[PDB]
Amino acid sequence: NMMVKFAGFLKPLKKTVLAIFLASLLYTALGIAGSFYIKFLFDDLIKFEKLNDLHIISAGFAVIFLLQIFLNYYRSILVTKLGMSIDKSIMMEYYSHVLKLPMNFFNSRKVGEIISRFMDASKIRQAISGATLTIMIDTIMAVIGGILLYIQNSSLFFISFIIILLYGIIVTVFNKPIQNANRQIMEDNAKLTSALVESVKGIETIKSFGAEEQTEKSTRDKIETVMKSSFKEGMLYINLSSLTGIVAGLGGIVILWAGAYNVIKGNMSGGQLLAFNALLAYFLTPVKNLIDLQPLIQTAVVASNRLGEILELATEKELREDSDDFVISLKGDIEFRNVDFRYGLRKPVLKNINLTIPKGKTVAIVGESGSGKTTLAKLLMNFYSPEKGDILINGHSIKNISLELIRKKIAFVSQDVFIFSGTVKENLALGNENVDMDEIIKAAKMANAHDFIEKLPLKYDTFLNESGANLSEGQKQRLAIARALLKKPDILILDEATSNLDSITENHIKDAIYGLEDDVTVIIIAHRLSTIVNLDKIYLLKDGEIVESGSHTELIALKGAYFKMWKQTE
Amino acid sequence: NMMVKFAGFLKPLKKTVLAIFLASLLYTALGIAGSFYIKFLFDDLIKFEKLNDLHIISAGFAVIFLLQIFLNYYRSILVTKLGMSIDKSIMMEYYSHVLKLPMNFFNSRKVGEIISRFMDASKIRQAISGATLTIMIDTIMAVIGGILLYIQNSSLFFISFIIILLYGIIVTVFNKPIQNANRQIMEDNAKLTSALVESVKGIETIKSFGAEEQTEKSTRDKIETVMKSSFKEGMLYINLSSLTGIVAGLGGIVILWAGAYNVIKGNMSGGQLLAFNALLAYFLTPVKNLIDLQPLIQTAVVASNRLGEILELATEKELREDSDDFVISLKGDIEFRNVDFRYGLRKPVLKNINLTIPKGKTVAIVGESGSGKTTLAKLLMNFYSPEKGDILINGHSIKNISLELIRKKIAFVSQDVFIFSGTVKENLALGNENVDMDEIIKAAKMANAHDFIEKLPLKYDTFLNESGANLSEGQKQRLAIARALLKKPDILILDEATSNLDSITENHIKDAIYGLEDDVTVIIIAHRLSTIVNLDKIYLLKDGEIVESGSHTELIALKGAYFKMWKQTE
Ligand SMILES: Nc1ncnc2c1ncn2[C@@H]1O[C@H](COP(=O)(O)OP(=O)(O)O)[C@@H](O)[C@H]1O
Ligand SMILES: Nc1ncnc2c1ncn2[C@@H]1O[C@H](COP(=O)(O)OP(=O)(O)O)[C@@H](O)[C@H]1O
Ligand SMILES: [Mg+2]
Ligand SMILES: [Mg+2]
Repeated sequence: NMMVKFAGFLKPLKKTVLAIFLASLLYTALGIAGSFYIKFLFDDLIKFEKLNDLHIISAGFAVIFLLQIFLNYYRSILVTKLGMSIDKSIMMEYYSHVLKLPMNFFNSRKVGEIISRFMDASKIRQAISGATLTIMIDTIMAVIGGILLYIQNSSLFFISFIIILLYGIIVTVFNKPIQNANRQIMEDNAKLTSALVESVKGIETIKSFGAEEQTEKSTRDKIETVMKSSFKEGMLYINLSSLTGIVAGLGGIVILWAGAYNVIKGNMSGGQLLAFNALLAYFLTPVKNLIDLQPLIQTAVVASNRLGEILELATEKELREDSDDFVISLKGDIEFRNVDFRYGLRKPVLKNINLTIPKGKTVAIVGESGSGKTTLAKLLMNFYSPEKGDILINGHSIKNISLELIRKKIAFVSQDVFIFSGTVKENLALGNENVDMDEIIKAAKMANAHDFIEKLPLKYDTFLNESGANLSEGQKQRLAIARALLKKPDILILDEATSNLDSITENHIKDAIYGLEDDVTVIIIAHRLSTIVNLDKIYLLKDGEIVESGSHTELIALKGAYFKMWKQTE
Repeated sequence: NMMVKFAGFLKPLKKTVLAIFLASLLYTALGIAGSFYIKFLFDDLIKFEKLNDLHIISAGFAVIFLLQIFLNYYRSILVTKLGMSIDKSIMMEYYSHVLKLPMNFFNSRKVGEIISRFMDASKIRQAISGATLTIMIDTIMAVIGGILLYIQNSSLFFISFIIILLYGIIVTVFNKPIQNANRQIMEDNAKLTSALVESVKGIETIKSFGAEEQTEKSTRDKIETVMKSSFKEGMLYINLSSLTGIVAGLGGIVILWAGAYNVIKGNMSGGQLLAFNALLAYFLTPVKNLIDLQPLIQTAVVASNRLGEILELATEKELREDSDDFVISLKGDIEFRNVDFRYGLRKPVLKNINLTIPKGKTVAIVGESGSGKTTLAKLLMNFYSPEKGDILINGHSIKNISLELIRKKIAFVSQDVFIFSGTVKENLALGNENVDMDEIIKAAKMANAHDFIEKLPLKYDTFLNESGANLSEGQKQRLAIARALLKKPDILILDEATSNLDSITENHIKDAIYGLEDDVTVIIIAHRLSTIVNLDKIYLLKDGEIVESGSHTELIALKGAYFKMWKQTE
């Protein structure tokens, strides 16, 4: 899974990989050659009292070490570049995938959890970094060191092998619980982050009710739990570090003891013993360094696994059934047939809805709060799929239509309006892009928005903050209408789009609505019944079920729920 | 400033530090014996071929090393405990302070930057992180190892001194740009995470308009900027590590060269040279290991500075003047006297407000969207201070009253209702640690919310997820009204709280308001304009000016702007 993903990123880049591998051979060879300095020092130069040869040999070994450092520098640069490319690919893929998940995923999870999942990729960046990724390369290169040590002294070789076996045993034994603890601490920190975002969002309410002390007391338990998980995870490192330190240091003492015994037995002389001890830094220290990074590597593995959970979720388009290519325009009659829907496993929201919106007409959806009108709009726009029944457009199931066409021919003006940080030109031309300014200004004029935008500085270029508060509530709601009309939708849905506008702007928008292009279906969802008295048909929702349908004239003519609503409200 | 905070948190733990210092002191003393071990190996045992002495001495030094490991383990446990305590103290202090910050702070800065600073405080956790402090502890005691080096030899000690000087020079020279690069990368990452948060928040609109690629492209650009900064930091680290490797390796080889020259001259025995070389692991290796972890303290320093940037900001209470203690009840005449307010030198939102609310009456403020009604309400609750004029309650300036009293006797029902994750009982009792169950049920019945609470699976215990996604808008408004009523305030402000309610619930609410103690002033900010006919006084707000004021019949008789609105909306 993730292993295949990493391999795929490495397929295009081979020259760097070949150079990285080949440069490591020179580095290890130079280090091995430079190890013998102490042997040459304690067998010939010191014993025979040679001075000039001492200087020459020292200069040569210093030169060798300089070349070794230069090779290490080159390899480090290449490794850093490779790791950066891989990290960029990983982050880009994760974001591109998370932006295409179904809506129920966003409903189920919280913002903080998704944020924490994303930014945990920084842990992966640390592991793939050049300084770390060098260490494993040395571990693969330790085979040459092992062969050389076996060639030097066979008896001493079966003393470092045992050390590596002990290292591996410790590594597995602490590999399991360390992974468990890192997963636990990541989950706990994700829980902490989510409650912090909620605290920031509702800062106004918290301040108004004086609940700062209560909120910080609530955050204690999450901070305390994070500290407990860290401390429990802390001792797993100390135990690992101490057990490794037992093997590493005591292994050196044992090796020195065995070498002294061999020298006393007249086997290899002291110089070869010192050479063996020094050369051991290219067979054990690379392994010892790698084991010391197991805490950091385990963190990256858990972070990647957590990212893997999201990437395994099927996208919105993947779930969709094969799309019929014979449909290009959503022109016709929108029909609901026994549609039932429930937000998860709770009580049903819509119960046996049967609708028939005539082609190129304006219809109305009215009802009390929480009666499923916005849910009907979302179902028509296919954010959620109906549990039972189907939605037909011109006699064709909405399931058998490409998702892009549905989301491009249908415009939504939600109950709220979301404004992205950028110029007003960018916000108006969201998604469409590459559109003539003549079209944008025409849409803004059509929505009675060209005036207030003209007064503010920079015209269609002023900067807007995240959910720009410098724009009034009515101003933002005018942008959404202009944005919807900008795409020339085939079906227009207005969800409380006339709630914060004066009579003049409402009349202007109505006049624009009655004459966009003709034969365009317009669905208006509103609570003020007075504004909706001049439409073709009106549907009344009563707790997820239509009760009476028709125009305004006959709906008041027959006495019922609509008549009571009209009389009470006016 | 920050370093003083660290010192203040170690004052209680006097005994713990002493144990770490004493245990650390014996650690280095036990660890020095390895040098004497190699000296004895290559000076006496090998030369004279003693076997039993070899075995005995090897066992003794193995025991010495075991004691050293045990002391290191105990010290590491203590260090981890201390680090966890300090970390917890710092992080909670920051969270509390950021919760106490003024309101205008949250308007300028997006949530993304704040959360980014919060979770970049994790690098301080990664920096202390137990074992890291042991390296500084060894470094500060590397002096005692160094002192005997001068006794053992002079020239080699001077060469090691030169090595230390080169370390220090390199550390400073690369210290400065490392801080620069770390600050740059943190800023870029904060921008990236803010963009991600903004993208996730408006996922519905992005999907509706098909703006996935544009958001994806912007995120790609932000990621590229982040990783360009990261690449610069990586090259800086590579250069640092390569220079440190040069100096360390040349230092080791020069130690060997000078020691060999001394041995040839007969200054010291070869065993003494080996002891000196192996003892450098307690004078230089602690220093080099500390320098290797420079990209862990500089990152921590930058993170701490970024947190202190927020911590230096004055809290809401600090900016307030000497609060009068003789005011306990916010009952009287609310008067606005030439109040002028602007949202950060942008434009005059309210100009010369001259308003007076009679004591214990119900007064409604009406106007077009963006006129500044919510701004008036927020001004009355000291979220912002007017740049000109003053607000008086019973003849006393509002800025001269205690902040806690102001926000405890004034209830605000915002246009958007915020529901915190948890039980319904928790949300209804926000701000009050506990009052009673009779009061809560009375308020819920008063606000007509008790009926739909009972229908829930767990009455007053149902778990509301995030922002009450399982609750309708009307239900959320009813909960907010009940929560405001439960406070039992002196001034009640309704900011279009009746927009989503139906006829019967609104009638119940308005009957409940009339049932108050006749001393609770009620301010009703409404947009419907038909919910005002039965109110004491009406203020018409236009372009931040009170143009018309009076009773409903009086205002209609005036045939002014209010009359136009009344005849247009009805
Ligand atoms: N994400 C969700 N999770 C659970 N329930 C939901 C969700 N969205 C809507 N509902 C339920 O659907 C019903 C109708 O909601 P909605 O259509 O948004 O408001 P309205 O009916 O006023 O347009 C509400 O009672 C609400 O409880
Ligand atoms: N946080 C803010 N930052 C900048 N400008 C703001 C902010 N909040 C409101 N404004 C501006 O001040 C005015 C206040 O209008 P507002 O009180 O929201 O009207 P209403 O009371 O009808 O909602 C708006 O025109 C808006 O542009
Ligand atoms: Mg709705
Ligand atoms: Mg308002």
